[PDB]
Amino acid sequence: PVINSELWHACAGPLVCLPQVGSLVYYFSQGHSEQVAVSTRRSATTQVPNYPNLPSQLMCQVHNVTLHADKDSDEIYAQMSLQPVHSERDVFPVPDFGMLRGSKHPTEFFCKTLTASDTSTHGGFSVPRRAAEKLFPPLDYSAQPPTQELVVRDLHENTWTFRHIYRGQPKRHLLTTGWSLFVGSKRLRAGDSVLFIRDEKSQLMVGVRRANLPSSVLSADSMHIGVLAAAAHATANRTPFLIFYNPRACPAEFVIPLAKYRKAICGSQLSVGMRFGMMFETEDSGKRRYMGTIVGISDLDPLRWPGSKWRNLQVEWDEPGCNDKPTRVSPWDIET
Amino acid sequence: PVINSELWHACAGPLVCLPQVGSLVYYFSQGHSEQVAVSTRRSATTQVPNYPNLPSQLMCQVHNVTLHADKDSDEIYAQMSLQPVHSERDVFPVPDFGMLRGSKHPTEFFCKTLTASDTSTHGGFSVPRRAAEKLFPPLDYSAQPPTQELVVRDLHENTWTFRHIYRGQPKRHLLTTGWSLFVGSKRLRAGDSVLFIRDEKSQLMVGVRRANLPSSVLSADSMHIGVLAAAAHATANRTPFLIFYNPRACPAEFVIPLAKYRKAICGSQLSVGMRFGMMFETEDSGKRRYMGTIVGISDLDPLRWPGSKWRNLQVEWDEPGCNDKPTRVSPWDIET
Ligand SMILES: [Cl-]
Ligand SMILES: [Cl-]
Ligand SMILES: [Cl-]
Ligand SMILES: [Cl-]
Repeated sequence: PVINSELWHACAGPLVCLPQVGSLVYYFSQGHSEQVAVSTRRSATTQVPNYPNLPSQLMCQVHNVTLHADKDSDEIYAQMSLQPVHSERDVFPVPDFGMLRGSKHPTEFFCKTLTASDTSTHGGFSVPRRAAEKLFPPLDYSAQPPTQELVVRDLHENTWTFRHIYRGQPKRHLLTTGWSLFVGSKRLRAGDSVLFIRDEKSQLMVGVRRANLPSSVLSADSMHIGVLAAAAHATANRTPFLIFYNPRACPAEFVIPLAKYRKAICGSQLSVGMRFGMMFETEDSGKRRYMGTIVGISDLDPLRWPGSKWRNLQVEWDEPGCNDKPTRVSPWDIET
Repeated sequence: PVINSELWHACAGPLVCLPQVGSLVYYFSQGHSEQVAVSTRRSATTQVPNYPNLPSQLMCQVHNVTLHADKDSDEIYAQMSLQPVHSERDVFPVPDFGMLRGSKHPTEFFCKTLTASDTSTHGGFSVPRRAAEKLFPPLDYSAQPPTQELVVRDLHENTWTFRHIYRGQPKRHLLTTGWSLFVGSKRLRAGDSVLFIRDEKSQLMVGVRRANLPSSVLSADSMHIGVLAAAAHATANRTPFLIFYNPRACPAEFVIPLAKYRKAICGSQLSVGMRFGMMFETEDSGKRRYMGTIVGISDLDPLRWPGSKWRNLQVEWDEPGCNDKPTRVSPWDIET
């Protein structure tokens, strides 16, 4: 049974764009370690060894990309198989990878943070008008309650019926019967998000994000050492290595399409003082451009990773707000 | 709040004997990988790199041993901090480690596989006579039901009262009220084991073993590579590295006290044709000696680990039974 790519993408976030299979990429060991530190709640220790043969940006070809979701937690991540390429001799032509499909977000969707009344025993889930009119089939507004049943599929192949009703003073679109069963069964709370989409097959699907336990196989350090050693050993032998990317836990993508890297680096010219826009995901899974200024250009970590493009742009924001946005970003993160 | 060492040891198994803090040990990277393969359901890949500086038996000093248990699963394991020592200069004297306590099993205990009637809504838990008389306070056998309430502590600091009753035709010691609450709350099934002990403080405690989900942080390979790289990097720098040992999942101890290694190796003399006894844990957490014959003495893995003492004795058993016992063992596993 095959995992729904679009719902996976809706859940992943609007800015998530995965490398295509068969494509060249740059793999940034520092970005990898960052994702591991999040998962490990502890940062990459000072001791992790030197790998002289492992560059800060390792050109690979994508052997495979697969999409995963956990049925109890709703954790999602992609597994990518990357082979480092040192010359054209290391590069499988793209046809050798068979037919590929795009990694696309659904164009019809909505996403909402759950309120307290979305999760209360009575009250139901309130749907915004435009979302109900775009995503649900049209109601018979002459019915004494206008109402219908929606059959919705989740990312784990389970089906759920929700009663969709239009009532109240003022009238509101609500999901009632079956909604509280979903909330109960999945242990959703206020603060979590729920998303509805139509996929390419016009299937009505539903996805979940959860707001805000250590491994007892390997120490945090060994996991951090293993990240580095697997890449260094793959580089030496030109063998495939498998990375995981969790787009809800990962602070920044660390597998960067060559085309994206080139547009940002090779052609461009960046300076301290420069103005720039960076896209951020918004609460309803939209995108919003935030402006700032480059205030420095320098190595994130001059000792371990000299000259690394990873997070080498020190930036300040026009609207810092709660000091939400990162103080360092990478050249491929900005537009101008 | 401090984890009960004896109950931890009762749960761990009768043959489990951990290295003392401050002590010298040999660390067997191959044994480590074996434990990781169990946890990973996939074995150490062919590709894991050569580490010329990492010997098959790495002398370390034990910096620390701590005991852990998971409250939902009842998984238990120990974390050991090991520093490789290359000369006497690398060795902290033992007093520098402060007061140490022994790692001892409780002398008063019992363990039972749960039956179907141990887990049925009625029926209760049947306790063997000798176990009830040794572990529970004496009953008033003149009472119309002889009965008492036992206050029992689990490994996670939770308290449980069980009603202990003596009734039936024939009379049986049973745990009734509160037992089914325990079974329900902990999701125990027939096949799982339950253990009761008195600790050093004469506290009545209860432990659980369960009969018969992959990491999405790091690939199986990287975890296997990390095991090797952490040890090799600790060896080069003489720095501490932290290993986990799960005694219910680990096929053989891979951190071997120097004293145990020496008795088995340095003094001894082993031959093909030789008879030997090896201890195995029994169902009621007793120990049973099994006899066999050494049928070969040779490297487990001559290519990657030449001359390694790890699982270098090929053995046949007097009673193979279901082909339960390992076909290779290590010199420190046998007596003669
Ligand atoms: Cl490095
Ligand atoms: Cl380039
Ligand atoms: Cl090796
Ligand atoms: Cl020795």
